[PDB]
Amino acid sequence: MVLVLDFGSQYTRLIARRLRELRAFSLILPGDAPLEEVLKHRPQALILSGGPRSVFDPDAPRPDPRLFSSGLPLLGICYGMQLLAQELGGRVERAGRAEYGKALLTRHEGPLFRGLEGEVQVWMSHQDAVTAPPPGWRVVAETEENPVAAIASPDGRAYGVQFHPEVAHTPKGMQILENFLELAGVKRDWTPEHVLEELLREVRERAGKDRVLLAVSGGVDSSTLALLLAKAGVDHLAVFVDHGLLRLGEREEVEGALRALGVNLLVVDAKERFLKALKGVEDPEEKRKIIGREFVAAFSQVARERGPFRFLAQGTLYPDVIEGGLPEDLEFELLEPFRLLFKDEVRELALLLGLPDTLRLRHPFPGPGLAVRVLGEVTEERLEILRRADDIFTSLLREWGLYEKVAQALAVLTPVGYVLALRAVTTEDFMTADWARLPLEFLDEAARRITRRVPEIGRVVYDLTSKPPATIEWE
Amino acid sequence: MVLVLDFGSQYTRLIARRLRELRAFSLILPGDAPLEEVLKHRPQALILSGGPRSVFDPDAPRPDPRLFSSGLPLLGICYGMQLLAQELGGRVERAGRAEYGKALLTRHEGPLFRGLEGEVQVWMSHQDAVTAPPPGWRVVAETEENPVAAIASPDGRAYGVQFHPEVAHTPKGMQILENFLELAGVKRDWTPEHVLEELLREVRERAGKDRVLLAVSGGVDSSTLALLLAKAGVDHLAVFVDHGLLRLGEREEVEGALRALGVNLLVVDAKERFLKALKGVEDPEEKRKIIGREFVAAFSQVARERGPFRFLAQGTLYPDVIEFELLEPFRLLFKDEVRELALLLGLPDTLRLRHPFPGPGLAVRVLGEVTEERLEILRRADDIFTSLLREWGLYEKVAQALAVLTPVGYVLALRAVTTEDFMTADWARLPLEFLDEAARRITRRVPEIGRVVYDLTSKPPATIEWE
Ligand SMILES: O=c1[nH]c(=O)c2[nH+]cn([C@@H]3O[C@H](COP(=O)(O)O)[C@@H](O)[C@H]3O)c2[nH]1
Ligand SMILES: O=c1[nH]c(=O)c2[nH+]cn([C@@H]3O[C@H](COP(=O)(O)O)[C@@H](O)[C@H]3O)c2[nH]1
Repeated sequence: MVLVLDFGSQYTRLIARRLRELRAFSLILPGDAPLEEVLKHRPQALILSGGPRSVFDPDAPRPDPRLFSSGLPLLGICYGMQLLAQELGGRVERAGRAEYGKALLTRHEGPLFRGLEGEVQVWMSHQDAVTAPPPGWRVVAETEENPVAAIASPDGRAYGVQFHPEVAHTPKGMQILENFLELAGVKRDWTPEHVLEELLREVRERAGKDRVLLAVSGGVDSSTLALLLAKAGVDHLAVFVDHGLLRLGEREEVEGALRALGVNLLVVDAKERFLKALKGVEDPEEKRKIIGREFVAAFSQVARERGPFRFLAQGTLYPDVIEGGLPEDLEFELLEPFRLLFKDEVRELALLLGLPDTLRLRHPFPGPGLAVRVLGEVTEERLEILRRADDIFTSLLREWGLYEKVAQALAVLTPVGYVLALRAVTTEDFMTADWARLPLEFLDEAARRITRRVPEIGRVVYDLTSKPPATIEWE
Repeated sequence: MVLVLDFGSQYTRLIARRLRELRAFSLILPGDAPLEEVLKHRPQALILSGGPRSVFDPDAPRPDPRLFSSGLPLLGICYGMQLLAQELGGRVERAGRAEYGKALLTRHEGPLFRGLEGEVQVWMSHQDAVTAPPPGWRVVAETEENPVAAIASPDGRAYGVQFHPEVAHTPKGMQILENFLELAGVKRDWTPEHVLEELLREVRERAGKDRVLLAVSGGVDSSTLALLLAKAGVDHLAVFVDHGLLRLGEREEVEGALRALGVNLLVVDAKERFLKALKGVEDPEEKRKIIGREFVAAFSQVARERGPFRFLAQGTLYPDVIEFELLEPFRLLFKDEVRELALLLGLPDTLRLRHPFPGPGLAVRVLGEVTEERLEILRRADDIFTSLLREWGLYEKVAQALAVLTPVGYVLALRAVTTEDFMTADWARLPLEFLDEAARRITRRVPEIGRVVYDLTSKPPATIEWE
């Protein structure tokens, strides 16, 4: 268990994910947290993230002084390296500006850097500088502008880096993090079989003879949660609400696979209800309000009729922890087996649970579905048009091997006569995303087939906007 | 002057243009024209185009038999090669279906294939087929499935080809047409100075000392016309009607260059008129109608307030051909040829190499009703797109670029195409890195634009403009 002490860096979650990609469990904890707190979990190592403020800024978070006196192997990143320096007898001074930049390490030596030969580009932090490492420590790295890009204690237990190894701009950062783990002798217990073993155990003990209620959307999160309950053999009822806003053929694909795998599934046909409720509504916020409201209604009705249900399982993920509404009279005990996992780790568990690639590798799709993909009132005719265009887009992407090369793809119908907007992005965290640069020949093919097979569509465009400044969905 | 006999081919205008590119004047005439009409222009050579209907089709166009016994060098293309066959003893039979196809000539010999070595890809017509050439002719070309790709007369003055040498899909087609002109001994009098001289003379005589009124829009066409009049010492009143729907700084660039060149220019401020007249209107149709009505009103008023004007000069072009006396000195030219004259008339590249811009201007580029605010948003986005295109050296690599403002809050659609004739058009495959730069610069510098989009639609099925 490696502890990530968060000092505000926008890459903190990233640090935690990289550790797991190196088969080490990672947990995040605010930087300024009592020593008893950071230790109560038995950290095998510690990592001090960076932060947007200078170590000179009084508002900037400070760790527990005792922290540096625990004997725990530790790595300091940017702000973290500077904290480590001044807090131990080294000298840090103001310099540069709070910004990043690519830089080549003109010197990189010692165990922290093995495997890294040739050019070693790093994503340097330009805010301040340690000009003197703690007395007795070694400067194991430099760039042209900074004679001290990394430091290490004489016993090889603590290290500091003036750059971000968890970021893509430091292509060899993973190896550096891997060297650190190897150095701190961190056990690599974070494997999928280990996770599965634990979750089944837990879910069985907790659920007991009782029955679990769960909502299923088609997404891989809830699907894997369903498979978990079934495989664990706990009594449960998975509820799939067909709001009639799903992609072409989605309901059948989902119901067929989950049932074949053994989940007690109940499909609710609420298409008419949702469409009715959505009549004349353009405001995307209102659409979501209405969708959320119709959904909690049909779901509660099911819970009551098929009840009682002692537990309500949810697919809460670690990102949710680190930051609809059921009727008050409906009381449930929460079962959240994935609360310490990242989305991709659940996709891995799905593999061990027997979920087929058809569903295990599909892209995320929103709760309000196609309703947020028609700019304007949602009508049955508009959905029929968007469903068709969307289907053709997804199929071409799969045909040309491009589907697995984007994090998400979608089509948006814009009434004029219709203009269809194709949209695909690349992202890890869905919180910053770049427009996907699909081949021009592919875009031409997608546009010709759409206007060809869906004559109501008179023009096709491709969204060139990243996030920031724009959202992934158009509304 | 080479004559093109039109038998219906969608590539007929292309044939005419290629010849000009080969410095030979060219004119088009219906394929079923009287021999007398065909010969009054004293053509040095004739070219029979292709056509959609079979030579067996009774309603299909027929030439004047005598035309084949006129002693003039001729080239029959597809449907044209068929006529050439049957009308002279050869045999032509039904085959395949009216469609085209790329094919390699398995053999190509003769002065018609002079210089076309290596492989020769042609765009073959699959509608019927010459199975036997006229007696005495030589099948100087073949393909895999078709033994008679091209035929040549024994006198080496007539030729037929089962492919379209005028289309890009026949890469070396221009060389074949060049070889035929050489054979035909065609003189190359189609040069810019000859055109300018001829045009200065005419304009001068036709107008004499009367008053000729012409409208300048900003387009290289109107501008060149204005410069032609001035250069010819003709008395004119160039009228530039600023409807307030132009591109950033367009008016200042046009009046400054035209005045500096000697054009008697009068710019009319009608910004308000057009703006007020367009309030609340969204129908693309109405906009154009409204804009047109307002322009005439504005133009008519100056025609009177400063009349009388015997002549009304217009920049009518050949493709067009294909209380006022009209003076159209360009009706036999293509736009590109007018750009060439504009060079000789000393027009600066800044206005001489600009992409076309519609009369309704930005009014047809606002998906919805036009307003001053929306216009300002669009004008700044449009400006940025143009500038980036010029900076990257892409502006000259596309036939037209434009931006459409879609009120949603605004989504902006970038749109560029490549075209020969604006009557077909492909969406321009701009570099991905470039579109990224364009999208970021726009949302950054024009905050009201929250999303930038790129149009992937060709013509057909869609129009170049969004309305
Ligand atoms: O379950 C959902 N209900 C919603 O209302 C919703 N809105 C956006 N999304 C998804 O979240 C990610 C980010 O989309 P945005 O950049 O537009 O916020 C993308 O993956 C979106 O598909 C939703 N998911
Ligand atoms: O003078 C003009 N007045 C107009 O109303 C107009 N509408 C379209 N265009 C131009 O004509 C070409 C083809 O545009 P479309 O494929 O949308 O018809 C393109 O070059 C268009 O810019 C216009 N020019």
